[PDB]
Amino acid sequence: MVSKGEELFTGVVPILVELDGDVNGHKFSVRGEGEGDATNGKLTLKFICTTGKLPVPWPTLVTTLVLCFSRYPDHMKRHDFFKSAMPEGYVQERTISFKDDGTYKTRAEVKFEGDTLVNRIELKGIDFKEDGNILGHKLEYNYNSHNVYITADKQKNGIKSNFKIRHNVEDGSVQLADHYQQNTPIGDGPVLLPDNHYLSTQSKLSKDPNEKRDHMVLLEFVTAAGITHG
Repeated sequence: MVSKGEELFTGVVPILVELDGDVNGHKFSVRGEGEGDATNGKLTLKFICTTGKLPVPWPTLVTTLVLCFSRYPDHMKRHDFFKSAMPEGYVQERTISFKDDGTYKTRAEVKFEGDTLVNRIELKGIDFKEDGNILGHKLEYNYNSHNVYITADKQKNGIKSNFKIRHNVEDGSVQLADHYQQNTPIGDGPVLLPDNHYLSTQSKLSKDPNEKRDHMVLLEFVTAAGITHG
């Protein structure tokens, strides 16, 4: 182990996710539960919309709804910022610009509460078009595999990332979601600032046949790569 935080991820860890959202004034909430295992890079989560119908497509919230569960290979352990911030945790902030449509602004705290890894999120969505791909629910219930590049932010004592997500549209087009991300430690403790690398992601979206509430079952594998050795 090369951080104190890394010791908290040697096994399966239960997860709680809480989002409070407002998109074009439509207020909604989501809660998720499941578990993460950073030893194999695997997350399993089930999310419900606690307020009724989700006013945005579930795929648009996948990135917002725990990168501490990324599998960092043995040779890359000194580049794992996310676990190094634990248990105090980190703030994850994004701007998500939907091409030709509105913007999500997010702020999340990811930290241990008890033995649970908690991701608690506020989301504000602005300038969405009523007849767009988002408020119109024109996005396919699926999710493309993606590489996300991680850089150190020495000033903020954390990391930053920009990346584009490609959401398939029912009419065969693609809706781009341009992500700008920064992560900053909550705690005063020392953290690992990484060399340039990327995270390889794969997300499978499904439904619980016994679940009548508006919901998303998520299986996510995230693996770090891109460092030649060390």
